[PDB]
Amino acid sequence: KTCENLSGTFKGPCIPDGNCNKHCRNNEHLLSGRCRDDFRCWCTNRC
Repeated sequence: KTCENLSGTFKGPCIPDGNCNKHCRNNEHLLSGRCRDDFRCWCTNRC
């Protein structure tokens, strides 16, 4: 896969709404696009 980190508690947050995939995928259009803060999702893209 490509550069992926979990957005949330560990290694950088994002958004507390829980809509992870739609976030990284809609605005940034990543590969896994799993963006949250209060919640934890892995966004994947090429760094």
